[PDB]
Amino acid sequence: SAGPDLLQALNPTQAQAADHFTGPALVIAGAGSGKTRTLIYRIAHLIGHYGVHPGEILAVTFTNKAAAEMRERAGHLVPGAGDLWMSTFHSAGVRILRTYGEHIGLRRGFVIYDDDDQLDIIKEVMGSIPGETQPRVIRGIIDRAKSNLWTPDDLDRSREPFISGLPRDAAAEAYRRYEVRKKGQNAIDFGDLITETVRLFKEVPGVLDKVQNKAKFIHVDEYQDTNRAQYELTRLLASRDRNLLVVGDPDQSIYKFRGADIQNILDFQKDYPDAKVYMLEHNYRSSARVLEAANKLIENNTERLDKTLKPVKEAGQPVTFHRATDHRAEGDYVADWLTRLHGEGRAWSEMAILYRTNAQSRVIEESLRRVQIPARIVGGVGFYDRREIRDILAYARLALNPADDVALRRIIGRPRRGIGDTALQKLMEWARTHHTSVLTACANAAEQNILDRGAHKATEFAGLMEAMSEAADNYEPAAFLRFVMETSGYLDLLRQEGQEGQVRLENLEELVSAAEEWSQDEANVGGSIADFLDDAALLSSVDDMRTKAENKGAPEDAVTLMTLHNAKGLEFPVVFIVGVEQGLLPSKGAIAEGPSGIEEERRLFYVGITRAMERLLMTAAQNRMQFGKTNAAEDSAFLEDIEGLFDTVDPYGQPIEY
Amino acid sequence: SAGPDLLQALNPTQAQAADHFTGPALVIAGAGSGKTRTLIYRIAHLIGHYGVHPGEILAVTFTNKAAAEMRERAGHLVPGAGDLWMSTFHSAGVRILRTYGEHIGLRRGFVIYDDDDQLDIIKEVMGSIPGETQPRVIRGIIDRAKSNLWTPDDLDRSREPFISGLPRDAAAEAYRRYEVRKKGQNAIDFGDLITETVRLFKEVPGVLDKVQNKAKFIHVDEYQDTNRAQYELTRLLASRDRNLLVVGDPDQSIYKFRGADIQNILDFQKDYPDAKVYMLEHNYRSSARVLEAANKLIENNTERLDKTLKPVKEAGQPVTFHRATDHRAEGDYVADWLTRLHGEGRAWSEMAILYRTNAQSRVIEESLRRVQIPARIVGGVGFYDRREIRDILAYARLALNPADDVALRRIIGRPRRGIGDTALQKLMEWARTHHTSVLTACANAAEQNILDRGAHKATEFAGLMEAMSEAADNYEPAAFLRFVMETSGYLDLLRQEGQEGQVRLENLEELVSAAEEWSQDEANVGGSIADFLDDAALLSSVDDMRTKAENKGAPEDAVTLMTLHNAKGLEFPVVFIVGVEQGLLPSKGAIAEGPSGIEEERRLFYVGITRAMERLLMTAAQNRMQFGKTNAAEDSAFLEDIEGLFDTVDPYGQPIEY
DNA sequence: ACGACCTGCGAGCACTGCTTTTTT
DNA sequence: CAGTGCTCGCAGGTCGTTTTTTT
Ligand SMILES: Nc1ncnc2c1ncn2[C@@H]1O[C@H](COP(=O)(O)OP(=O)(O)NP(=O)(O)O)[C@@H](O)[C@H]1O
Ligand SMILES: Nc1ncnc2c1ncn2[C@@H]1O[C@H](COP(=O)(O)OP(=O)(O)NP(=O)(O)O)[C@@H](O)[C@H]1O
Ligand SMILES: [Mg+2]
Ligand SMILES: [Mg+2]
Ligand code: NA
Ligand code: NA
Repeated sequence: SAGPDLLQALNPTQAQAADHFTGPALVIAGAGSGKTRTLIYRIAHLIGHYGVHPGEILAVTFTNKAAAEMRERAGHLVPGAGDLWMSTFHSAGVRILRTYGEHIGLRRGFVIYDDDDQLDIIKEVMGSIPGETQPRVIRGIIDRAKSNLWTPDDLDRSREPFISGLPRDAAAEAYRRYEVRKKGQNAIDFGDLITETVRLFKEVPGVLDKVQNKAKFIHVDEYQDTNRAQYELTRLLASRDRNLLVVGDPDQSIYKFRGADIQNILDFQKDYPDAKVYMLEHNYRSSARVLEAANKLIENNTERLDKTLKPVKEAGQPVTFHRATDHRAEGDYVADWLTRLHGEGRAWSEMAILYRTNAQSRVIEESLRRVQIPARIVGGVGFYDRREIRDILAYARLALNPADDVALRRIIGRPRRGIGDTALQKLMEWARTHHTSVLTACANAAEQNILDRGAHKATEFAGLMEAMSEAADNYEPAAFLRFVMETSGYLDLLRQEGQEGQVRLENLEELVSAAEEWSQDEANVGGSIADFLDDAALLSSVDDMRTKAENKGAPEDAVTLMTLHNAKGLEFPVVFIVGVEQGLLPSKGAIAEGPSGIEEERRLFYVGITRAMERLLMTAAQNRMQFGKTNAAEDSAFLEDIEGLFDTVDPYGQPIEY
Repeated sequence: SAGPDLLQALNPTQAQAADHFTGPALVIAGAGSGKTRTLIYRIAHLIGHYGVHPGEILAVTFTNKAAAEMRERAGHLVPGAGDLWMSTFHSAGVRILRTYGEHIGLRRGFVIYDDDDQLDIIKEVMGSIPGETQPRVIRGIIDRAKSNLWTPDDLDRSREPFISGLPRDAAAEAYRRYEVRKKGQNAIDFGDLITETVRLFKEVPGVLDKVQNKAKFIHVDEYQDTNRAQYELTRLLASRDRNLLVVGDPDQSIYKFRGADIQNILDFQKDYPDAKVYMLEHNYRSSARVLEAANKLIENNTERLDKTLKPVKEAGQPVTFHRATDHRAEGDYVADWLTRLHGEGRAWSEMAILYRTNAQSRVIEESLRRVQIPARIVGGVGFYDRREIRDILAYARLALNPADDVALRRIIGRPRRGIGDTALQKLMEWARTHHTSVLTACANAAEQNILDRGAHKATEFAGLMEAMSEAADNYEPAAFLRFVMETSGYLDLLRQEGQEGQVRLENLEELVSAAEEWSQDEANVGGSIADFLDDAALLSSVDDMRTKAENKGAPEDAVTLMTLHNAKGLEFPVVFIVGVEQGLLPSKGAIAEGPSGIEEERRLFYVGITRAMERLLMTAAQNRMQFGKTNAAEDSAFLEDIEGLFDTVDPYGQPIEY
């Protein structure tokens, strides 16, 4: 449509980035400087002005929510936004592998494991190894290796003779045996979503070429929190036409603990020596006051690229800090002030509370509840992570794929029905010699070489299952989930122990209703049940299917509660950062890691601060409760860093020193 | 109504007996001589001629069937038969005790034990005693003692130092402890029906006097097979007005094995020296031929009152014997011959088959079934004795009487439901210290001493029971038995194991239909369900509630199959006596007792023979199978006794001597 | 606080012997 | 046929570890 007018909506530098077009380009700019805004315009300009087809554009965001929100804002500038490919790296790996996984041994209908699934496999494999040792420790090494794009052999030659507390080679062994067992189940994990796609593109160059036709102009936001495997994925993708534009801010890199590699963004002009580089200097988000506090804070980190971050707004309402006697007084001080400011005109949805750890939510929730301030909890106890839901989702996995063993393992027991704690072991070894088909072991229980005591109990389960499978061979997702819930015998259990079980079956109802809202959605026209489970498996804390599911019964236009980490990318007129304490911000872990630990936490704190547009209120306590015990608390060292740049305050409005 | 005409319907001697009136009278006559006929006429004559009120007459028969049949025949002769009191001794014991048992500590709603109930009590009591030994051996000593009218102390002074194989004093102890336990349950047994009534009449002379107004003219049939307890009951009853007429034949005394005392009848005039004695000399039942065989047979017994038994009919068809190679050939020979005679004109219901033991019925049944000759089995597997029935009747006992422990014990685990085997025990001692009520223990399980690990299971049973008790507090027996069968969970068990279970639930349906037919009867107008259980408890082999229930689906006008014992009193134009073998008739038991054993068996055989009116066919085998093995068979010694008086015969018509 | 471990109870399934003398 | 013995399934209890952050 000739595009949106750049120089109308952007400053000249933003506008020249948005006008970039072909070849590698790197956009590097401090917080609140309009990196994401420039991205949105760039996408509309490629289409409007350079006549790029939407179905040739890929934009990779940190969360699907962030991608939905970009897409929409792009539709306001230019037609055809519906056709843009926009998602996380992991969501793209699903889409690529679902389409092309058969070129590298992934049979169609492969299953995507969750963390509980990974432990079934681990416990199963670790027995014979020189590895006491907790299955989850092993799981942590494997995830991290995959983020690093390491094979087991690679891990054998890794730097440290000890990983967590394990011998390097025992760890590699574990990983290696987990790998065989996981492939024997036609299954893959979260990190495989990235590593397998990379393997696909290297092994099958004609496949890379086909995908490059849809990913001809590549955009990647949050490039600072990219890992080696995502790095390598992006390289392969761009390798042909080299239309790669990345955007990020090294001061806001807060995922090293999980694999993020800040050198991806700092080496970009080395890896693409023909890149254009655009640097935004002006923050548009924040009051000049919160900004000065931000800049003086981040100047304490060392080895950082010094970049200009200059204010455009005036120095607004001053920044404040409050130390409460108690975390409970913190509670009340937050809860009280929400009102005052509401009373003065700011809507609930323009205010947020940020905390270092999810444990700190509980007290805050109750403090707003008491005063009935509506609350919206992001990233709390995940709804697709509850036992009830995964149990039903397991029944669903097993129905589509009768050869899925870890699914069986999880629900053969619940409800109880002649579960062979002894018997299952026997069906398990029986299956391996015959071949790993465990569900078939149950059907062949009465007829073949048998397990004596409860042969029939197996058969009945085999028949219960085929009825589900026949009900999945066609017959609708939301109602198929009713089929499973009813006939499995799951509901009548929860009703007969319906005390906390009513709480549990109340959630099972939501599942059907989610499966329903999803079915009746725009993008899911003719969507399979497999498709539903795919989406449910890939949700971020900030995604709709999660926030709605978990805040059901809450109004929108509520106060938002989340971690400092989930705040990445967002912005609010009013921000409360709570628990600014040595031991929390920075965490004890980061303290124990030395300067490089502290520097990560400082970035985290810097993110928190630069979330606020009009007012920032930080608080701390002198005492706080851990799991059952109360200990004295100290201010964060980070407050020392920004002394002189905020006012200390008592429960009421006014001045205190410190 | 002026009565029936005696001299029209009876010979002069019979008529003068039928005309007796006041004071003791003894009628003593051989088989087929019209003792029972005279009794029937005498009853009508007391009413018609002497103006005795029916409600003043008592006639004690050996079975309720025999009493129904007398009553009816009396109704043809005189109005007011409906009001006569006619029954067995044991049935009269129930009526007397139900009315007056509270005068001797029997609280209303006392329960009548069956043989399974007795064993519950036995096993419970014999633990501590110098008694290995089977609970049923003890049970047999107790029953015998009661028939003798012995107390435990009496048994301590009894003749033999060994009873069965027990020391005399351990047996008396057993009996003595059984007694306490049985009374602690407000319960009584079958023999108590006679001994407690006797105790009632001795302890409470005003009660005897009230009953004597209904039993003013007493009649007793089969007086030869009365035991001492019955002997003493009759004496008490007659002690005031002394209008006692007894009828019997010592040649047909066949119950010594159970207590019968032949001296009751032989001493009647020592006991009533002012008695009149009537003796019938003429048999009216039998062909002169079967009669000569009977007489020559009985003449072998010694020390018997030698009385005239002269024929009135002509020497009809000759009596025959057949030896068959097999019991199977016996089967076929009986089966084949039933038809011949059927073909010649005899109806099925004019023919019967008599065997020493109930085991012999199986082969016979099948032989008639093969040739589809309709069969009616008397005294086979008792219908009110099957497990399913006593289970439901136990539920019913418990509903009426929540304090019945034996009932509880039997069904607390039918169906299963936290049948605390260990819990029961813990439930049992709980109740002992607090007090007998075991059902309360189950209700008090959540509360109090806390029978744990399944507390609720007990409570739910206590609740299931109150619902039955509430449903027995009012409502209909036939539909209350539905209530029990449904809600107990009994039916859905038998349906879920409905294989031989369908055979078992088919029977449960008959129960409701019996319960119903009984309700809709003439005498049970406004009948309690307690009343129903009373009647079911007191059936003889020959009684309607039993034969109908056990031959359901069979036509009437069928061939009758029963033991020689159950033939007492009856008559048939055609009689087959099978298995006339040494070891059977006489039994090994009788053989081992010496001449007094042989003499009892000879009486038994004499009864069999004098059942036949027109034709008697006896058979024996050379081989026979017991339970597994097959052994050689030998003719009965009794055939030697009657040689010259029957024809030996081939499977066809005529002679094969031997 | 959370599951991953233990003690003990219920019950189903099999192994094993006189069932058969007669029954109010 | 029943009375008895062996082994298996499942609950109601106990204990130590929880989280640092999460695509
Ligand atoms: N040229 C501009 N004119 C007006 N508002 C702007 C301009 N550039 C950025 N903004 C606003 O500044 C705020 C932050 O922009 P955003 O594009 O979210 O910055 P970012 O660099 O992408 N923020 P962060 O991801 O947290 O480092 C938004 O509310 C934008 O609307
Ligand atoms: N005076 C009679 N006239 C005709 N038939 C008679 C006469 N007396 C007896 N009977 C018949 O003979 C058969 C036997 O009579 P019953 O009154 O049954 O004898 P009982 O002495 O009571 N028999 P039992 O009990 O087996 O020793 C019946 O069929 C009677 O009808
Ligand atoms: Mg941004
Ligand atoms: Mg008679
Ligand atoms: Na595209
Ligand atoms: Na009477």
